[PDB]
Amino acid sequence: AQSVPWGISRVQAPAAHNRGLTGSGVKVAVLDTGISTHPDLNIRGGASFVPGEPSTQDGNGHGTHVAGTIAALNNSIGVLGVAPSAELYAVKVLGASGSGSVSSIAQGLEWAGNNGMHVANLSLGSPSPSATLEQAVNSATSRGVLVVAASGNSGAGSISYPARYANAMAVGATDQNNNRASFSQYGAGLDIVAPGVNVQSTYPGSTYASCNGTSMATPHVAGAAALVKQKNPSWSNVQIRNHLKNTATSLGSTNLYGSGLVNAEAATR
Ligand SMILES: *Cc1ccc(-c2ccc(C)cn2)nc1
Ligand SMILES: [Ca+2]
Repeated sequence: AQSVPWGISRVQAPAAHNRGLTGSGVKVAVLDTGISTHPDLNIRGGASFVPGEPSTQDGNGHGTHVAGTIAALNNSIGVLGVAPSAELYAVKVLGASGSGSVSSIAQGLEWAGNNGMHVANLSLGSPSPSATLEQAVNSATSRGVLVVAASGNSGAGSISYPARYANAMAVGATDQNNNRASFSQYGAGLDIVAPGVNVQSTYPGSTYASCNGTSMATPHVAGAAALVKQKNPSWSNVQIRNHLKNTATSLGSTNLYGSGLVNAEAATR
């Protein structure tokens, strides 16, 4: 039996699916701890930039969880992603510890721009800027990648890098009441929000687990971007980002929420 995590319903992905929009033909890179083989995921390819972890399999869990929110398969098992037919790529930039470097992350972004990715999900960040990372965000953007990044979990009224950069789409987290999750960073540069509390997704060991974080919000938006791209194949990264923002539901505060709650039904109408 398959069940639909609450956040998938909250972003109105099933309405898009009913219109035949699933993310088919859209390439989405998950720049994370890897993605493990799982019966509810279809991993097309990828690369590792973590020395000593030459495989793209996930030794942490976080990247597999993020991947399932984007693209868990629509079938009779497990869960269901926002964009269940997205073409998923495992771009390992963080090790099994959950840590990486700005160089590794930059290499993953360069890979995304050299391999035709439409969307890159970066459920990662840090309070400090990085020239290395910024250059790579800008380069990937110039190659047509929509970079979607988590605002961070410190609870502060400023957001992490790379989400803070103009060429990243910064995603904060909401709860079941459509309030900002207490940990979700907000403020200048925040673009949009999505569910990030009690998010069930795929997890290594061929199982499922629930997590909290702006890391869980981000892939809802990455998946929504893939739905928009399937509907509008000619559109650029900027056009997709703008349309997601323009069709988001206001949550009553730009400071806190950016454009508001992503809405895949309104974005694919
Ligand atoms: C510091 C830290 C620890 C754990 C995580 C995490 C693990 C697993 C899942 C599903 C979500 N988040 N993030 C940051
Ligand atoms: Ca499934």
